[PDB]
Amino acid sequence: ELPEDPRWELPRDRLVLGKPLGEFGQVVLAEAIGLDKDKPNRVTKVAVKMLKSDATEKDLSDLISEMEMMKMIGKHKNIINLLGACTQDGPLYVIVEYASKGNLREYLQARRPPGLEYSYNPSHNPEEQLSSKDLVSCAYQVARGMEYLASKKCIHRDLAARNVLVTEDNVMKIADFGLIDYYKKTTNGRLPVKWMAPEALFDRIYTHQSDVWSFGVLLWEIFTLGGSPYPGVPVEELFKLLKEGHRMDKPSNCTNELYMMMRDCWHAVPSQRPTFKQLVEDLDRIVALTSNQE
Ligand SMILES: CCN(CC)CCCNc1ncc2cc(-c3cc(OC)cc(OC)c3)c(NC(=O)NC(C)(C)C)nc2n1
Repeated sequence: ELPEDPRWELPRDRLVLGKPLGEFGQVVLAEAIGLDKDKPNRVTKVAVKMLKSDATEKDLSDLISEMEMMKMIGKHKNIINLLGACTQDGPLYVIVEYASKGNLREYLQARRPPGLEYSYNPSHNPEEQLSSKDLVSCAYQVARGMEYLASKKCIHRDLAARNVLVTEDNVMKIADFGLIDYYKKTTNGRLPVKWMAPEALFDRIYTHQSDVWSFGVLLWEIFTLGGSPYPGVPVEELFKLLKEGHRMDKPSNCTNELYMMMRDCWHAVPSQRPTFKQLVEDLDRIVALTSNQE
């Protein structure tokens, strides 16, 4: 059984379980009644993490460890925050903030410019549009979340648009910050090794500097509007591209300044990469000078 932490405990009758969000344990959408003591009468839409039917002892241990890690890291606007937990007299439920617009990759792709007669999906026409200032603002918010996590001594190890969630208010929130098959693909069929720093991939050295490399790939994802890094590149060819010092091309509609930022994040020497603190400062300055007119 689990011990009661009254800092986070929410009674079971206060959580109304809803539709599944996905399946790593399962996550469902829910409504929490009286999450805050003012008001005990207000419902808040939340995401709830719980274990699947065939859950092992280590699966439960990992869920507990992730919840424990979130309590220790504390609160920030640009991370998925812990809101509560149902630990007593039933299955463990970990309650976190809800991001109604899904992950950053989905959010960017759904807001791509309309489809033309040469496009894969010519019928694509979103009722939602992103200016150049909006894309730099996304990168600023993610850098801010990462700067906070780094100040808390947290190394993400899988920073990518898939692990950034977007709220109803377009706030970027870093996800899965408190959690190794190189050939294993994601839910969307992409290879996570494509976000890894060379020293993380070849020497298994994970630092804030290796997360900055990943953030460089995340920036390329923002400016390609959810583009796929190295499409058609298998793991062994990726390794060779990295050993050769190859770097991804400059996306179109991306300033020389922002491509230089990407390239700086991808410095071969980890110590020479900008820190998250420098990236937040450079991004804050760039946001203010970036046109929202297109
Ligand atoms: C239905 C609308 N749709 C829009 C396209 C989808 C909206 C999806 N929103 C949404 N919000 C908040 C969520 C929070 C966590 C979440 C993040 C955490 O980080 C710290 C920790 C956590 O537990 C401890 C849960 C989460 N983790 C998942 O593993 N999820 C799947 C299985 C879908 C990949 N998934 C969320 N998903």
